[PDB]
Amino acid sequence: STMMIFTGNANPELALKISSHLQIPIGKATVGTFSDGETMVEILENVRGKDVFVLQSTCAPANNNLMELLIMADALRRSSAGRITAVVPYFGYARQDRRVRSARVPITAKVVADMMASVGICRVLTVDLHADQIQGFFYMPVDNVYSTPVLLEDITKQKLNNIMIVSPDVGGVVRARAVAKRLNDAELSIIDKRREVMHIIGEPANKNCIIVDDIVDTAGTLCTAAHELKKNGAKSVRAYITHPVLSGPAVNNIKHSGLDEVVVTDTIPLSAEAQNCEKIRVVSLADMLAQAIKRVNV
Amino acid sequence: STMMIFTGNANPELALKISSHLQIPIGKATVGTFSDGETMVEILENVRGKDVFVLQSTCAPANNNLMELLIMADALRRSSAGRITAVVPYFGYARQDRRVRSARVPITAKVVADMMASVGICRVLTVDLHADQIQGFFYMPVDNVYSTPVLLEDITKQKLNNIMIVSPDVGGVVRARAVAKRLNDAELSIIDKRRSEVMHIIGEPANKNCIIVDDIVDTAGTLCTAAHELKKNGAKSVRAYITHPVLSGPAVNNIKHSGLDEVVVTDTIPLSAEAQNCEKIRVVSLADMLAQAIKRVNV
Ligand SMILES: Nc1ncnc2c1ncn2[C@@H]1O[C@H](COP(=O)(O)OP(=O)(O)O)[C@@H](O)[C@H]1O
Ligand SMILES: Nc1ncnc2c1ncn2[C@@H]1O[C@H](COP(=O)(O)OP(=O)(O)O)[C@@H](O)[C@H]1O
Ligand SMILES: Nc1ncnc2c1ncn2[C@@H]1O[C@H](COP(=O)(O)O)[C@@H](O)[C@H]1O
Ligand SMILES: Nc1ncnc2c1ncn2[C@@H]1O[C@H](COP(=O)(O)O)[C@@H](O)[C@H]1O
Ligand SMILES: O=P(O)(O)OC[C@H]1O[C@H](O)[C@H](O)[C@@H]1O
Ligand SMILES: O=P(O)(O)OC[C@H]1O[C@H](O)[C@H](O)[C@@H]1O
Repeated sequence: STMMIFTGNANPELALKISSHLQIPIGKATVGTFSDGETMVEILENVRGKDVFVLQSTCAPANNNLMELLIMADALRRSSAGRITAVVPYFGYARQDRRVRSARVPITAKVVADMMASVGICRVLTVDLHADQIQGFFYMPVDNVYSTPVLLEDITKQKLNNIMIVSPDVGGVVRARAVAKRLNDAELSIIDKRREVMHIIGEPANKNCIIVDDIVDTAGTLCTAAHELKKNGAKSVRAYITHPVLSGPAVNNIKHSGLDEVVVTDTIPLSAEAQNCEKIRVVSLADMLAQAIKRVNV
Repeated sequence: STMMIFTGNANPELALKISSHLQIPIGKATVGTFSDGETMVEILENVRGKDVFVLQSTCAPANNNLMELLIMADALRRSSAGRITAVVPYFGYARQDRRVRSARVPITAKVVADMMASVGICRVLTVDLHADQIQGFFYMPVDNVYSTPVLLEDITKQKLNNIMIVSPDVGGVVRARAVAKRLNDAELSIIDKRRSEVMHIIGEPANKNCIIVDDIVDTAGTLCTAAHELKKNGAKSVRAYITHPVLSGPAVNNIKHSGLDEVVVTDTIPLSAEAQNCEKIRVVSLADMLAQAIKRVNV
């Protein structure tokens, strides 16, 4: 009623699905570039006093997708939108969230958080934030929704027994345990790479192994984890990973790996090449995100 | 002694020329991308207490070049640089500097100014800012240096008579007059288009060697339509001096097929290979001017 939704160019397919679940159309807006490539925005709706949600992951191309979101917010703010919420299902730059050992590097996730505050965004809604502590980078509320229910429901459809959940690094154990907890408290193993050489903490022999992670980027560790699980007698290996970044050699890595299937969500659209990769399959968070948007709408 | 310079990927050739004039090396820093395209920066020098200058036009790719500048500044700031100056010879997004008739548009130039303040930049140095009033978008000092001395020196080398300076639109008259006044107080004409778009000239260019002056050549529509109108109205020759060679889309081919004798541009923005192959386009360098401006603010 007060709710309006706009989208940039980052993931128009997900925006269309969210709109279908909300039963409200996508608001009209020019979001593109000038001839020279500068980001170009004009809002083509009256937004005064409206509860406005901008649907825009900051996936590749990250800086262009971020600038679209930021200057959409700037345009909406000076046009007197009542509230501006950034729905950023995949939050780019989240891995740059500290200076490891005080290295002379930026904290780009904090730069981005401050950018969003600077243009008058009032809330962030995001999925499986790489570090939930990124909530504290913001004064504004940050709703970090977990993809676990949708990934769990798809795992259930596979009708597997002897399930073992595998964390592919020591940083992903919390997310991996959250899946294992809901599968009759399934077994959990952790991949521990040293020096060069990977070690499995746990016993994968004759197990249907399911690697769980938040991001698949180059898929290098995902595929080396799958090879080592199979070399140690896994009955099968699949992966459930929220955000399909899939940069560089990722699709070829997956194609030539021992993974049965890699299931990802639609926080990031797949390239044409990834859409043609028979091992990759998408499950949707559009319903979950629509429900989250309805919960905050006022 | 206290000065350090770094550069991103926007215009390394200009950065290296400035470095050569200052006789100080470019500081070591990784400026690139992670595999997924996210901007990646690591400063590879001790910068503590140093007077640091980051050389980075925000020309195309504008958002990537801007992000490099911003997170270079963020890295330098957390590394305790003494001062951080953004040397941005071409300031991208300067044309989005108001909401025309309160349209529902961003003021992106102000978004960008606030971005620079937010990462701890202490000063901006820029060339021929599209609107000098953008200085007031900032709390920090903004030094807007004019390219005029370099363009005047080059015009003088041509040894032309019957010179007429031409503003190719009504917003360029202040810049064009500043050149005309300093060029032996030359005559001035103005191109005035009306969507009837029909061209009209204010002034008399017949039999004159006309020199179009402007800040940006982007698609070259303004430039080429002005050059055609001047030739149609009897100009003896037409050339152009335009600071920033954005040169998007069909710009180079438009210039190639125009009647322009020459288009002189600066090196605030690197030329594409196609522009480099266009005999009509010639570059004059602002490396010395920018080096001197950097020396002037160095503490
Ligand atoms: N887009 C990116 N792609 C790959 N690595 C990144 C990216 N952004 C930051 N990083 C790097 O990832 C590292 C931190 O990642 P994170 O998952 O938070 O912890 P860990 O290093 O334990 O995996 C840092 O070295 C950081 O520079
Ligand atoms: N990168 C760009 N390329 C082309 N036009 C732009 C760009 N950025 C902003 N603009 C548009 O140019 C117009 C303002 O330009 P300016 O030269 O200041 O005044 P004028 O409208 O008289 O040309 C605005 O409509 C703005 O939307
Ligand atoms: N003593 C420590 N306590 C907690 N985290 C650490 C420690 N040492 C390194 N790390 C983190 O571990 C990662 C790198 O591991 P390493 O190979 O041990 O340097 C980086 O994310 C560091 O921030
Ligand atoms: N899917 C998930 N991703 C990341 N963290 C989670 C997830 N599920 C639970 N947690 C965290 O795990 C901890 C234990 O909470 P719980 O397991 O829900 O009792 C809390 O800090 C949660 O935030
Ligand atoms: O091996 P890649 O797919 O390139 O990187 C993916 C990892 O990058 C981040 O740490 C995520 O948490 C994943 O574990
Ligand atoms: O005609 P284009 O080359 O695309 O645009 C360049 C013009 O755009 C701006 O007004 C500048 O001041 C120039 O006059």
